[PDB]
Amino acid sequence: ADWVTGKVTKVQNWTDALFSLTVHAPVLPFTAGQFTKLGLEIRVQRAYSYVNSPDNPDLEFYLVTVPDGKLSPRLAALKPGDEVQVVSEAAGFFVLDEVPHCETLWMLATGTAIGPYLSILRLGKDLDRFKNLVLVHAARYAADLSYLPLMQELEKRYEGKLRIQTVVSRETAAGSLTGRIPALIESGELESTIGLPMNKETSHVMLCGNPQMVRDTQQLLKETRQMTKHLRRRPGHMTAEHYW
Ligand SMILES: Cc1cc2nc3c(=O)[nH]c(=O)nc-3n(C[C@H](O)[C@H](O)[C@H](O)COP(=O)(O)OP(=O)(O)OC[C@H]3O[C@@H](n4cnc5c(N)ncnc54)[C@H](O)[C@@H]3O)c2cc1C
Repeated sequence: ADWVTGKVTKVQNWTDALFSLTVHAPVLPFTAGQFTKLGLEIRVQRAYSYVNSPDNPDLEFYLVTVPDGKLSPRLAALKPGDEVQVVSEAAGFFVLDEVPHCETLWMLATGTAIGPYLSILRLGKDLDRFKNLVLVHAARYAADLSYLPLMQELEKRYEGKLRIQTVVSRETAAGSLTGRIPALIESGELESTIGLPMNKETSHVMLCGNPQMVRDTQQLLKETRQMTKHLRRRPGHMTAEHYW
């Protein structure tokens, strides 16, 4: 991996813990859904999904400060003009190309894991093959839904093809379902609220983020919907990308 020097052009502090960085670095083109590594000499490096469309040079990263973590608190300290090292070649297969044909593509993410979906929907290529697109972002509190405004513009842009839903687990917030993704699927509430069923006949489900959410959802979908982990060598219905 060859590292290049990037400059933070903008810092978006959504909450005390959530922030997005916009970086100009001479990186190579990537496929929406992919990730690169960011690093600081403390060289400590971590993977971060691109949030920007691959066609937009303002690289965007959505992060959360992990208090006891080594790199996140340092990136949280960066100010515009500061340098950060970035791997120029992207990696990752959490991309449309690896997604089978299906009538409804479900994109579920917890916390900062919504980034890859946003890159994909912002670029907006190769989506004609899906009749319905569903984007679900789950967080603890409503204040944590940093990209709700973007999701709303995207929904308008897609003229009904894309349905968006936010889920919050610790409060009641107008506009969101209260709960955890696995529970809402099981109770039929997610599908009822979104207006589309999630089954092996019509759907592919993309899961990204907290590994517990991913594992729980995958186990529930396997047991109750007979859905399976998708592999190149064994096509299925679920694609996952854990952030830890
Ligand atoms: C493919 C991939 C893409 C990722 N993309 C992003 C991204 O865009 N944004 C981002 O915020 N993180 C992302 N991560 C997570 C990331 O690389 C880091 O682990 C991170 O920011 C925390 O690093 P640290 O050095 O602060 O923590 P570490 O000292 O390395 O400690 C990590 C611990 O912090 C917790 N943790 C790790 N990541 C998170 C997270 N996203 N949310 C809540 N808790 C976390 C976990 O419990 C993990 O056990 C990604 C990881 C992978 C594998």
